[PDB]
Amino acid sequence: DLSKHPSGIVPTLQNIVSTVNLDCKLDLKAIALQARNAEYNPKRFAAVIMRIREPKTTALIFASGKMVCTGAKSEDFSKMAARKYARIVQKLGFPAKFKDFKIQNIVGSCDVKFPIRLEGLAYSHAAFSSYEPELFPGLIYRMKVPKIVLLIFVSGKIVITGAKMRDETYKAFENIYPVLSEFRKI
DNA sequence: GCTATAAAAGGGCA
DNA sequence: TGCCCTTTTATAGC
Repeated sequence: DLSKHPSGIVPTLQNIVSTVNLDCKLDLKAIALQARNAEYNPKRFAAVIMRIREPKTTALIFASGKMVCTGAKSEDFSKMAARKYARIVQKLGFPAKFKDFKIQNIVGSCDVKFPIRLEGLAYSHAAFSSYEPELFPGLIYRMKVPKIVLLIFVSGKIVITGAKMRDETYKAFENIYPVLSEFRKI
């Protein structure tokens, strides 16, 4: 679909983090006792860690009724999964609602299929680049428009994070594509 | 398994 | 007051 993706490449979404407000105070101890699919070491982290198989995700349930859903491959799957946790808490006897569901971060990745001269890229876009190969092999490109972070590897493989809307993921990628080509490694 | 990246939630502690 | 922690995921190196 070249009209939307002129590069002819569409980043595949890998992880969605969403949050929602169950709207009631929760008893984390009771929940970890009753819950089966739930983990809870208050000493290590203040939340019950619960997981479901479909959509395969992990939820962090807090005493406040606030919740973080993680691991889904799309926004709808993220909402669905958050909804499943809500019913699990409702059925544990808590009046869980579903308030202010919000997608907080979308992670995508794609492959341009040509290698990149990272040091060159880093040198010419130094105001956005951060590249210490001896520490981490990818170059961190913090794009300003949209405010997105791309991890660029010499392999031609790229990771795009920090999006709240999938179109930001798509645009950051289309924005970086002519740049990747400019620094293709021959 | 562990360098790095985004993001949310909240308890502890300096 | 504010950071670290915990969780997820692609990527690639030690």
